[PDB]
Amino acid sequence: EYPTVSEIPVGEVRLYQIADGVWSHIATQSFDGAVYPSNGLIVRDGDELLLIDTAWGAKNTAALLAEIEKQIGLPVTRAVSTHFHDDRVGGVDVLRAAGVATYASPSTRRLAEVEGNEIPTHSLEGLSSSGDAVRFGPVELFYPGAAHSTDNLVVYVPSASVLYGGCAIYELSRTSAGNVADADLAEWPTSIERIQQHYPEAQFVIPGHGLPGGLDLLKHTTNVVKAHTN
Ligand SMILES: O=c1cc(CP(=O)(O)O)c2c(F)cc(F)cc2o1
Ligand SMILES: [Zn+2]
Ligand SMILES: [Zn+2]
Ligand SMILES: [Zn+2]
Repeated sequence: EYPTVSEIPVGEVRLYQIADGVWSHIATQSFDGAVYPSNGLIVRDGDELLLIDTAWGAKNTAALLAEIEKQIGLPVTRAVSTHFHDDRVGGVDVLRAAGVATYASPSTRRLAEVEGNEIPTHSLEGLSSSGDAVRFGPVELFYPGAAHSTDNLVVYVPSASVLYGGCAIYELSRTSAGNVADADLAEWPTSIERIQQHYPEAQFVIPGHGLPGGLDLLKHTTNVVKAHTN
């Protein structure tokens, strides 16, 4: 019942209710003749919504906003990008044009600027050191340390026991690392262990791409990263 690539054309977005007041958004993007799905998160905050990550591009992100307005009907007042790559910040300009306040760590903002990517407007404080956590509306933001990228953040929704790992956490069906050009392979398993230590009660774990599961997605990602290292 989780949407797959065969069921979403590039340009369209699906929403999937994970728990009360928590959704993932699913879009697709083409790259080198392959089509990949990509996840982000939506968290209700009273009568408004917190968005986690763009839908990987301007067109997808415009469709994401339209699908949120149609299905949920609450305003997206803030958005957090969890690292500087295009599947997390691609579409920030669309969000900003729609009146969404876009946020990222100062680390992410700097890496986005170096990359020539779109740059979230606001800077998130309190996330500079591995193990740092801050409350942000209905979620906790956690910097586990370098993994998929040096700046990657994860997001926890305490009310729903939902852990969003972003691209630092792989789905079970992904058995090879793939693209790790900006990764810290040496630190990635240590950063995953910080996530496991901080969120042992998580019931749902959402990877950056593909199917949700439980906490065994953390050990899975460590296994894949260590195999790639060797
Ligand atoms: O599932 C993915 C998703 C992405 C984006 P990211 O690496 O930031 O998650 C991706 C990519 F951009 C290039 C590639 F060659 C493979 C990829 O595989
Ligand atoms: Zn990335
Ligand atoms: Zn990704
Ligand atoms: Zn595995």
